[PDB]
Amino acid sequence: MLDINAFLVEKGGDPEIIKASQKKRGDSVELVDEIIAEYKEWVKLRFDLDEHNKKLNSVQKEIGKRFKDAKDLIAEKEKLSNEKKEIIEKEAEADKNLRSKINQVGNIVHESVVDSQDEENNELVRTWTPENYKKPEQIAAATGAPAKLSHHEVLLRLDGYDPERGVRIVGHRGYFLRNYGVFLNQALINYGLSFLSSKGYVPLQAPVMMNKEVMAKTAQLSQFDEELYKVIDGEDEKYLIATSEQPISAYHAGEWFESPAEQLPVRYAGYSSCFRREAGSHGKDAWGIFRVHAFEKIEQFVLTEPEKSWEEFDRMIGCSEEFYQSLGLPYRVVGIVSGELNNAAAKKYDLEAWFPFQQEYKELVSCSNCTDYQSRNLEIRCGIKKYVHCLNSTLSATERTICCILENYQKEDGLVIPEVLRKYIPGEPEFIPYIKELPKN
Amino acid sequence: MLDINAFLVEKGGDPEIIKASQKKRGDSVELVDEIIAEYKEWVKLRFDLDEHNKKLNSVQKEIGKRFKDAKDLIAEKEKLSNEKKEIIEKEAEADKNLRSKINQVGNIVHESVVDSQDEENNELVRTWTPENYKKPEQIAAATGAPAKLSHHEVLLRLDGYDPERGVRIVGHRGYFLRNYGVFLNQALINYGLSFLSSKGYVPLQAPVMMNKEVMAKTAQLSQFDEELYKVIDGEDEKYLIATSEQPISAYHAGEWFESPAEQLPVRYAGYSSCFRREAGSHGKDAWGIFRVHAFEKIEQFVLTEPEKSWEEFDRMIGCSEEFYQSLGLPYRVVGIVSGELNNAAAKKYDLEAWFPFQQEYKELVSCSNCTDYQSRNLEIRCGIKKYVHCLNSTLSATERTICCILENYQKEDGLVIPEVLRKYIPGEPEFIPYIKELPKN
Ligand SMILES: Nc1ncnc2c1ncn2[C@@H]1O[C@H](COS(=O)(=O)NC(=O)[C@@H](N)CO)[C@@H](O)[C@H]1O
Ligand SMILES: Nc1ncnc2c1ncn2[C@@H]1O[C@H](COS(=O)(=O)NC(=O)[C@@H](N)CO)[C@@H](O)[C@H]1O
Ligand SMILES: Nc1ncnc2c1ncn2[C@@H]1O[C@H](COS(=O)(=O)NC(=O)[C@@H](N)CO)[C@@H](O)[C@H]1O
Ligand SMILES: Nc1ncnc2c1ncn2[C@@H]1O[C@H](COS(=O)(=O)NC(=O)[C@@H](N)CO)[C@@H](O)[C@H]1O
Ligand SMILES: [Mg+2]
Ligand SMILES: [Mg+2]
Ligand SMILES: [Mg+2]
Ligand SMILES: [Mg+2]
Repeated sequence: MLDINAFLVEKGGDPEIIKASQKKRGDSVELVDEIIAEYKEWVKLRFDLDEHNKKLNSVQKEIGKRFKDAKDLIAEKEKLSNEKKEIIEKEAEADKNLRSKINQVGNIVHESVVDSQDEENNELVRTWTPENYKKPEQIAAATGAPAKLSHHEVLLRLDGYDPERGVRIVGHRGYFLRNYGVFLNQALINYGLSFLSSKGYVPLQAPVMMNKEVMAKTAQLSQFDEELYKVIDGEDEKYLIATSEQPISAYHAGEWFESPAEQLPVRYAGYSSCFRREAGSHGKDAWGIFRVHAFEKIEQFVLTEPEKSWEEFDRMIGCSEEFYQSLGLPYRVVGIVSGELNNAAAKKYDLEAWFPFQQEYKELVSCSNCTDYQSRNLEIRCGIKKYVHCLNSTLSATERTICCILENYQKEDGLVIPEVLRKYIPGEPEFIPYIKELPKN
Repeated sequence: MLDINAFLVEKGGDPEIIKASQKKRGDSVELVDEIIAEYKEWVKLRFDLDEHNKKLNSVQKEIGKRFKDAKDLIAEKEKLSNEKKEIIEKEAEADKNLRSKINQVGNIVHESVVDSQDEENNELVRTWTPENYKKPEQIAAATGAPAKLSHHEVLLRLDGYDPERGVRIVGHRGYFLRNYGVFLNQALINYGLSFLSSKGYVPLQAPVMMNKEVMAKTAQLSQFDEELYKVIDGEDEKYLIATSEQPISAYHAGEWFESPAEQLPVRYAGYSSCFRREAGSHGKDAWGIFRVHAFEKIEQFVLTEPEKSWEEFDRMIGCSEEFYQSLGLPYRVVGIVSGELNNAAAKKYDLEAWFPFQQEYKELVSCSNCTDYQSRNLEIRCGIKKYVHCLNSTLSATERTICCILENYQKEDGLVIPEVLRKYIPGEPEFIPYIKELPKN
């Protein structure tokens, strides 16, 4: 969340900036005034508590002297004490409601972000096409072949996954990966780790379960509602993670980078499976492994000094671009409109790759600067309270990245294996043949 | 479960064999007599239902004729019908209780299994040591160095995992893998897949969630009690899998290998994460990644003709032995006593590898022939009811396999990388240095 003092003009903050941000977000502007009011009530209670302590100390110090009368001093002590009890209770309630309200306020939207609720207004930041690919159309970028099949059709013809047995065993969107489906997924995981490791990222495999209290410090309420699976463990509960961002953001909770010039930035190549209920996503992207309930993801997670996060943000999206360029996948980078930012993000870029069968750009990567919104909550201090900035960016959500590869590397008789992945696959195949026909053809 | 007819002498079965097996298992022998009694009650009801149908048909066929009187035929129809209703209800209840009882009976213990409740009596099947390793002692097998550190100490000195941040974020046994911890885990996963794929196994990545009704057909009750995590999905529930054995065993549920000579055996190299509450395991193996709540495992899963399963069982444990030999890890293979077999297993071998710091053999692999116990429940038919046999065997539970490597590949200044894994790790290191000191030293 934002610092309390950010709401307080008298403390150096600017509530106006916060209201403007709320407006850009399409979120409550009223929250800001309410937060300010409750803060003043809290301060009043704190002063009153202070005064009662002063009176109490004065009174019991008098009782000591008249200990030589003194049922009146006692009568007042009991009075002041009873009042103090009440004040103590109100203060704690006020602090609670104040923090609850502040928790609802999204991070300050960066001035460079387009103010809109309509993704049609996403900023077109950059476009990239591979060599020998004239323009985005219904043509597999890597092979030049007609993009005749969708990703799920390609994967079926390759005998690379099993949605039918998947659905019977797990329910909707359930799947097994098979044969080269497994090998390609592993290839992306290992290439991704190797790729980031070469750039100084530390490989970090995160647990996929988190304690509720920790999850609550890094995920917003809406995620608990329609995103996260709850785990029952005897009499206890945990959550399954939606992204390694969650546990890795808490990795340095309560720690202090007290010599940041030498200690930061810290860069993690996160790897985990990810689990999402997709509770608001019915029917959309029904077949294939494009949108599923469980998937693997190589994540960039970085902590930097507050003064260096914006440069790091550029470095991180640049890292993902280089990764997709290395796979020969056409893409565009877009600046997400204010109305589509989650609470933690001050700025977000998505990399959307070209799917030639769909003939559409589809999101493969989100890259966010969350400044100190999460680190304040997790108490991750920086230097000299000053907190580190946290940024996160997809490197590769592997099953969805496979979908993009499938459409762009297809040809008449099968699938060309992207050159950079070959060394990660037994036999280092350059090409794998279609094994099955589609029922429809 | 076993076939109903197995309990019925008149149907060609031998209840005596089943009672002897129950006794070997240390399980209820009474169950068998009860199952036989309830079957007879069920048969009685079936005959009575049959007779009522005959009478009813006779009666309503008379009512048709007197339709030319006839309130007596009607009075009897209503009588017979009311009786039939009751019989129908009793029959269904009997069938239910009969199957419930049969479900409690473990598979027939193979005659070659030692009859005992005490693992001290496990059969010592085979022992193996690598080259230049005289005998199992407190010496790292691969390097000849003193086995000075436990697996968790080695992993800590390598900065290869983080149990402290793991515990804070997930709770007891929680961990992150870091740096070469991640690379070694991936190395084992990919080597294992490549290894089995070269032997004709089909790589199959299983989903880690299963519908309750399907899980119930392959897991025994005790697993639901202290092993499986339940998942909350809105108003629905699923289970997390304890092993890819579970979903892969259900992969061919309701299918029919009608030309088994050509269609079987079918061999899967299963890969998944695995989740276990270890609810009955408090404090034991407290530190390290030897016994954890989440781990990866490459699994052998095979379906064969009933007449070929015993030969396949030998092939499968042989495959695992070859795998550990290739890693240079000393081990023994033991025939598990009858009293330690789960319900599905007719026979089980464990491969237990030498941990030189612990100076003990520790289980890394279980290999089981479950004959047709699971396939009967999942309706996986074979030829010409005749069901396939199912077998399963660990190839590598990767985190625990890492523990064995750590103790056996340690030397004074760090860890030698097993030769076969080198190609799976960026830089193909032959050795990685200790990075941190232990607090205690
Ligand atoms: N037809 C293909 N077969 C295999 N890999 C391909 C194919 N097309 C593109 N790629 C992969 O995608 C990457 C980007 O390809 S590219 O944009 O066309 N450029 C190049 O190929 C060269 N600039 C470098 O190889 C390549 O390095 C290659 O690994
Ligand atoms: N339900 C899903 N199925 C398959 N892939 C998904 C699913 N949801 C998200 N992804 C993939 O994972 C990527 C990152 O997810 S995200 O929600 O957008 N952002 C994050 O999780 C951040 N931690 C950055 O990775 C998406 O861009 C998409 O490529
Ligand atoms: N000191 C070591 N360094 C790296 N790898 C080792 C070491 N010791 C054993 N291994 C691995 O474990 C395997 C089995 O080793 S062995 O039993 O001693 N036998 C041999 O090394 C030879 N028979 C084949 O290399 C070897 O193939 C090797 O890959
Ligand atoms: N809690 C755990 N933590 C780490 N590894 C475990 C844990 N439980 C089991 N394993 C590893 O997984 C292996 C197989 O597990 S098993 O329960 O014995 N058997 C199975 O699951 C069978 N499907 C065969 O693999 C064990 O031999 C052990 O090496
Ligand atoms: Mg928002
Ligand atoms: Mg996104
Ligand atoms: Mg038993
Ligand atoms: Mg076992």
